[PDB]
Amino acid sequence: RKRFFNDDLDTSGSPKFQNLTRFKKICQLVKQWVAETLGDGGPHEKDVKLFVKYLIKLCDSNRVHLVLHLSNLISRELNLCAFLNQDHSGFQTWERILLNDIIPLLNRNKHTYQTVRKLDMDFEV
Amino acid sequence: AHMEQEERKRFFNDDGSPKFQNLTRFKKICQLVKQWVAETLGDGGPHEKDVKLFVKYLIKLCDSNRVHLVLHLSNLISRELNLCAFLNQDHSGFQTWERILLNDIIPLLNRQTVRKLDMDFEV
Amino acid sequence: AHMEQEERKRFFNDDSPKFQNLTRFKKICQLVKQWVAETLGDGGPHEKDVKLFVKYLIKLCDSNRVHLVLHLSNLISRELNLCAFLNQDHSGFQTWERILLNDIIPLLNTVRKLDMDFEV
Amino acid sequence: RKRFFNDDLSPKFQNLTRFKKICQLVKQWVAETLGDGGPHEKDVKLFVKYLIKLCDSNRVHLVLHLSNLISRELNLCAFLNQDHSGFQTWERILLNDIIPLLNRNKHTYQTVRKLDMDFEV
Repeated sequence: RKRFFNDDLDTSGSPKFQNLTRFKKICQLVKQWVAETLGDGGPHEKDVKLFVKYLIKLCDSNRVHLVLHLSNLISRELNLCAFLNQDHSGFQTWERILLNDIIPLLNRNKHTYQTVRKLDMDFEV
Repeated sequence: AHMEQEERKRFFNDDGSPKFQNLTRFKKICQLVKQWVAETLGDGGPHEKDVKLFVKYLIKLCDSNRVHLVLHLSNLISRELNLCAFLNQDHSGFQTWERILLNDIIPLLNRQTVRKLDMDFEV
Repeated sequence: AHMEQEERKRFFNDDSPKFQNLTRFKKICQLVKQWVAETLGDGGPHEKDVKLFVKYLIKLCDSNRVHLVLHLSNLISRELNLCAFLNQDHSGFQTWERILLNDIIPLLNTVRKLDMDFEV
Repeated sequence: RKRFFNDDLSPKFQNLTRFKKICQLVKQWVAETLGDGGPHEKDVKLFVKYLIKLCDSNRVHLVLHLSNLISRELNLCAFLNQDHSGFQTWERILLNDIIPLLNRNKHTYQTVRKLDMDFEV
């Protein structure tokens, strides 16, 4: 399985992905990745890991809404099952990755701190 | 503390793909949610009874293995808020809708799939 | 979209700085504390009541009484610890929390200092 | 001027973990330095670094409590001696070094969305 992304472009304003800063260009690249790997049965494990690292930078820079948009972008592209070939069940494989590697990052960071106040108090007593 | 009468704007009525407001076509559900957000930002936010109805519908989508539809509606609401940010408008309604998005809607996304079963028929 | 009539609980009346005909800050603090504690169980306070309270906090700011806003801020914050500790009222917590973090705390960013200068 | 804190060591402060002990230490610090004209600037810097750890661990409400604790202790001007105007000096520190940390981190992201869009066009 070939690599679609270059690991050396990202360090390991909005964070860069694969040397791109414009969000529409990032989205366009992600669209290509999904579309070209469905026919191989899904993406390379390392490209997923590299993309997750970018998504986590988004989460930690108060840009969860950009993770949300990219997630739905990938999700909607998987509606193309009647148009694109898939070997090794690429559509199922991408949907697993979406549900297991990507979507769970939407709740990595909380935006309410009731559990934090509780944890500190439980540790205080 | 005392009781007061007031008139308030409501977008929804108190009374397989679950329906929302007696709508079956998801594109019609989407256009209805879009105008709900766009028209209530200027009010300072939506009516809590309308949010509760909408959240109940999202939970049904989750329970029906349609998380991808919740994801789409989540992003639909989010991009309506980008109109506020860009034009530097409606800060009160933005903040209320933002809290709904981040605390009431998005947590459902992490609370087999319906497409997967169709995907397995590979032709 | 349509108009509906309802009954809603209001904690304040629409008619140094006074709040709700109160001059003693201890009685103002007592009142705010009751307001948070009672409305937490409702899912949050009435936006008209928040507006009245915020304009009062503005008057404190505009009169160099930032330290009173800071005190009321923490008072509200510690009411929310009761929710956290007893894991209750999650809706009213989140609404009050947003008010604290977005409507109140931003106001914070020497009426005593003038009196401090008289050292005896 | 003497150092009240030890540079060599929820986030911990000065090897303390329970929040009431941290509050107790801060209360002592304020109270014992008022008579010196205010704290040592390096102790302020070390305390600021602890407050920033609180802010970045979603504990601004603990920054809020400590801020109000220091603020309220400055009401003690009729009871404690001060040289170099220690009460004024602490109040400046409160208003300039401590309280502005309460708004270091935003909890609404309208400006983030605007920034990204303005960068996009």
